[PDB]
Parts: sequence; structure tokens; C-alpha cells
Amino acid sequence: PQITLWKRPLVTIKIGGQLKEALLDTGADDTVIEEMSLPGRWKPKMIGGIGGFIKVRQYDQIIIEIAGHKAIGTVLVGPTPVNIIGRNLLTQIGATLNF
Amino acid sequence: SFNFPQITLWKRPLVTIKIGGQLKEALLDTGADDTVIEEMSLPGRWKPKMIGGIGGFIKVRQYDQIIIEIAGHKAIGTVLVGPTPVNIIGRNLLTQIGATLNF
Ligand SMILES: CC(C)(C)NC(=O)[C@@H]1C[C@@H]2CCCC[C@@H]2CN1C[C@@H](O)[C@H](Cc1ccccc1)NC(=O)[C@H](CC(N)=O)NC(=O)c1ccc2ccccc2n1
Ligand SMILES: [Cl-]
Ligand SMILES: [Cl-]
Repeated sequence: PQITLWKRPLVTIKIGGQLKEALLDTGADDTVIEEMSLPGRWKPKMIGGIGGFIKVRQYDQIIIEIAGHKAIGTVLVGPTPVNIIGRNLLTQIGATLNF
Repeated sequence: SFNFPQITLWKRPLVTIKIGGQLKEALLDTGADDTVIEEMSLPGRWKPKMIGGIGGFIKVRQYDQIIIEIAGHKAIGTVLVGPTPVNIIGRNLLTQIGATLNF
């Protein structure tokens, strides 16, 4: 619960019965995780980053545990190089950025 | 506090920065290794670099030892200049203003 930024802020997540590592990312609007199957229905979405846009699958109301905190919300699945926890779920677990 | 704000993440964590004499808005971004600013003029030597993120890579100019004011806090470090859609303050400078994640 107090994470400095001299290293990447990586945490463990539990999603679709798997443990994975993910990046706590205040610069991401959305949560984007590498290809895997999830227990739900999806719809298409386009999202942008540095370097253009990618197609992802949008899964709503997904149960995901981040550093032991449970969230239930939208997870995007697509060709990201790193699993990213964005503000939609950072807010659910009560994360803040402090000076 | 006003001098050391606790920033909630309901909205994008945007702040005012001053760089190269100019005021700009930038994103405080714990998920970025580097600080990347839109095309602008900076002094000194630079070297070309490729940096990547979600969509792929962009070519930037790397400048070292740049002074930047971030929400009124002084930080010095490398700044990459290039075709980023959003100015972002990455971990190399967030550490210099004592930023932490808390939950
Ligand atoms: C994740 C998504 C919802 C698409 N949002 C974003 O990606 C938004 C888009 C915004 C507008 C365009 C400019 C970027 C800002 C902030 N970003 C969030 C932002 O936090 C984003 C998230 C991220 C992390 C790691 C890998 C990829 C993507 N970081 C980045 O784009 C930074 C840029 C940099 N410093 O070089 N990338 C990295 O720090 C980084 C780290 C490891 C990597 C490994 C392999 C390939 C690329 C890698 N890039
Ligand atoms: Cl959500
Ligand atoms: Cl630096």
C-alpha cells in the first residue's frame, strides 16, 4: 500500500482463475490484459496509446483481484505487451497518487 | 495538502508543468518509464530513440538534464520529445517529486 516509483509498480492480480503480474498505471483510462479467455461475453473496442490504436475485446463486469483487493468492472483483452491496471479499477481499490 | 496533493483517479491526473520556458498540461503516469512531451524546442544535444507503448513505437529526441517544474515541484531528468498524443510525466521524473501510489 505505499509504492514508490523507482521501479515499475507491478503487483499480482487474480483473474479468470490465474495469477498474473500487472502494472498500476495512473496514465491509463482502461485496464488492458494480454490475451487469455475470460468468463464472459465481450464486445469490440478500439483503444489508443503511444503509438496508435489496437483492437481489443471489452469484457464488462469481470471479477479481478488486484494486490488482494477485489474489483468488479471492465477488462479489455488484446495485444498489449504488459498487463495494465488503469483508473477504472484503480479507483475501485481506492488507489491514489500522492506527492 | 495543497503543497503535497493526494490525487484521486476519478479523472485523468493532469497537472500544469513548466518546461523550456513554457507552460503545458501533462499526465502524471505511473505506467510510463519515461517522460514524453509533444514536439517542442529544447536546448542542447539530443539523440534519436524509439520508444514503445500500446499501438507500437514512435521516434523521439532524447534530451538529458532538463529542468521541469511539475505542479510547482522541481524535477531534473531526461525528456523525450516527439509525436505523443498526450504529454506524460513518467517515473523518471515522478520519483524526483516524491510521488507514491497508495491504497
Ligand atoms: C493502456 C491504454 C488504456 C491504451 N492507455 C495508454 O496506453 C495511455 C495512452 C495515453 C495517450 C497516448 C500517450 C500515452 C498516454 C498514457 N498511456 C498510458 C501509459 O501509462 C502507457 C501504458 C503502457 C505501459 C507499458 C506498456 C505499454 C503501455 N505507457 C507507455 O506508453 C510507456 C511509454 C514510455 N515511457 O516509453 N511505455 C512504457 O513505459 C513501456 C514499458 C515496457 C514496455 C515493454 C514492451 C514494449 C513497450 C513497453 N513500454
Ligand atoms: Cl469499470
Ligand atoms: Cl532521467
